[PDB]
This record gives sequence, structure tokens and C-alpha cells, in this order.
Amino acid sequence: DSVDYRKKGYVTPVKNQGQCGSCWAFSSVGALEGQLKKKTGKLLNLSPQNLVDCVSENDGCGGGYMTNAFQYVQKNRGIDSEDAYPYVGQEESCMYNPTGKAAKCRGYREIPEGNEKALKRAVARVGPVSVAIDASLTSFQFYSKGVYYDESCNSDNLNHAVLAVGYGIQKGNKHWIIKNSWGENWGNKGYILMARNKNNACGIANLASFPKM
Ligand SMILES: CC(=O)N[C@H]1[C@H](O[C@H]2[C@H](O)[C@@H](O)[C@H](O[C@@H]3[C@@H](NC(C)=O)[C@H](O[C@H]4[C@H](O)[C@@H](O)[C@H](O[C@@H]5[C@@H](NC(C)=O)[C@H](O[C@H]6[C@H](O)[C@@H](O)[C@H](O)O[C@@H]6C(=O)O)O[C@H](CO)[C@@H]5OS(=O)(=O)O)O[C@@H]4C(=O)O)O[C@H](CO)[C@@H]3OS(=O)(=O)O)O[C@@H]2C(=O)O)O[C@H](CO)[C@H](OS(=O)(=O)O)[C@@H]1O
Repeated sequence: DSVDYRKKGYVTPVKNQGQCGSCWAFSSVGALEGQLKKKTGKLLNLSPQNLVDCVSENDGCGGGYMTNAFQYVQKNRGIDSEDAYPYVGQEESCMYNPTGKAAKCRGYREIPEGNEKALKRAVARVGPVSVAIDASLTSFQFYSKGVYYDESCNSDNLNHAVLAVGYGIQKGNKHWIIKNSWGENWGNKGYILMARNKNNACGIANLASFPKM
């Protein structure tokens, strides 16, 4: 079927990570943002800077994993709102403040590696799923429209994290609907349609996860 969590209110506006390699932190908050609305009914901007600064399990603006993000939130007994811990585009010391807490997490759940059907089901039943992809290519950077496909995409080269907010079909072409963190001027108002069931293009289902809540 077709699912688009943007239309269910499950998705906040597109943010801009800037030069910082904090894509993992935006992906993570995005899956969290969606699960919080699922549980509470309210939609709130969560705080990537919290993750960047405080997930020692990761490398800040030098990269990191989504899972360690989810794991931090659980162990930490929460994550701040954007407003209480605003993004500033650079690593700093952890300034997590329990008074600013907006969301919680019971750990995470991992999609079986490279299984796009498994990713489909999880997106439908759960909500927005955090994924990692090959976003190195010139075609990705200059994406504007359509179902993104590049014959040179490397599934074993996961360099960028994003959020699968849905899936669909355009003109017979199956896709994943993907929220990125390069601002509303990149791509299609910050989003990209990426090829679905085309042999796990760009490693779309290689590193997919969502937080339990
Ligand atoms: C009362 C009513 O309204 N009836 C309608 C009628 O209906 C619809 C119904 O409304 C829909 O909800 C339904 O939706 C599909 C959904 N299928 C079903 C039946 O719900 C499909 O789902 C998944 C399912 O969730 C999952 O459990 C199943 O998985 C098991 C599988 N698991 C994994 C991890 O793979 C398991 O794995 C095996 C491996 O496969 C092996 O390789 C390995 O060796 O072993 C493992 C293992 O054992 O562990 O295997 C199991 C069994 O072997 C399961 O697999 S199974 O599915 O083959 O059984 O996988 C399902 C899948 O297909 O992936 O998801 C779909 C979309 O994601 C649909 O969901 S939905 O669209 O969101 O709803 O479909 C029903 C239907 O169409 O029949 O519809 C009628 C007419 O169409 C009437 O409607 S109408 O007349 O009113 O229009 C009627 O009213």
C-alpha cells in the first residue's frame, strides 16, 4: 500500500545540519519525533545537539550510529527538546538538562539487514524509520525530482543517515520517501524519493532502525 507519515502529522519540518556530520542525530530525533507523536499525540522538535554533545558512544560531528543514539536516550532516561537544547552546528560538552526533557525511549529495534520488505512492514506498522545510505554521488547532491536511482550507488558504503517517512509508487516506480537534513533548499523541499525494491539501492535497508517507546 502507500504510506506517508507527513500526512499523518508524524513529521517535523526539514532541518539543516550545516557542516557538522550530525546526520545521524537528525535521523535519530526524527524517528523519535514520530514515535512521540504516536504515543502522546503531540508533535515536538527534538534536540540533535543533545545527541551530538552527549552520545560518547559516537563521534559528534564526525559521525555516529542511530542505535547508540537510541541507546543513549534510554540509559539517560530522556532527550531534550530542540528549544531547551538548541542546535549550534558544532560539538560541545554535554549540557543535557532533565528539566527540558521532551521524549523517552526503551531502546531500539533493528531491521534485518538488506531486507526491503522488512523495512516496508516496519515503516507501515511503526512509523518513520531511521536508515543509512550511500549519499556520496553527484546525482544525490543535485537531486531535484523523481525516483532517485544511480547505477553507481554503493550499498556497502553507508555514509549518510536519514529518515524514511514513508513509501509509495510514482508512475509505476516504487520508492521510499526520505527526509534529509540539508535544509529545505536541497532536493525536493528537503526530501528525496529513493528507489524501492531495486536491489537495496544505496544500502537503504542495510542499516535501518527505530526506537521503542
Ligand atoms: C477482515 C478484512 O478486512 N478482510 C479483508 C481482506 O483482508 C486484507 C486485510 O484487510 C489486510 O490487513 C491484509 O494485509 C496485508 C498483510 N497481510 C495480512 C494477511 O495481514 C501483509 O503482511 C505481512 C504480515 O504482517 C506478516 O506477519 C507476514 O509474515 C510472516 C513471515 N515473517 C517474516 C519475518 O517474513 C514468516 O517468515 C518466514 C519466512 O518467510 C521464511 O522464508 C522462513 O524460512 O521462515 C520464516 C518464519 O517462519 O519465521 O512467514 C509467515 C508464514 O510463512 C508469515 O508470512 S506470510 O505473510 O506468507 O503468511 O508477512 C506478510 C507480508 O505479506 O509481508 O502486509 C501487507 C502490506 O504490508 C498487507 O497489509 S495492509 O495492506 O497494510 O493491510 O491483507 C488482507 C487480504 O488482502 O487478504 O481483503 C479482502 C479483499 O482484498 C476483503 O477486503 S474488501 O473486500 O473489503 O476490499 C476483506 O474485507
